[PDB]
Amino acid sequence: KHSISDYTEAEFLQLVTTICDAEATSEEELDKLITHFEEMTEHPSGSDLIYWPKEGDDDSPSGIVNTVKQWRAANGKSGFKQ
Repeated sequence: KHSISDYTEAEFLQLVTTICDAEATSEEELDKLITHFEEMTEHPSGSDLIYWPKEGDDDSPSGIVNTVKQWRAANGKSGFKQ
């Protein structure tokens, strides 16, 4: 559970799908999925990507996983397992 490279896309999407469902996490659980998410993604927007998106950014789970997938490949950092 160490870097995004230990995620499959399908897996990391489930992570992002849980994050974006209030109802699905207690707050102490959320705190830690959100910290995780930032750490995996090493995106400089951290949780902004999820809660404070630029207008016309696709802020659905798959859309957050997309912009992540893309930023990372664009920056020659590693991608998912598979």
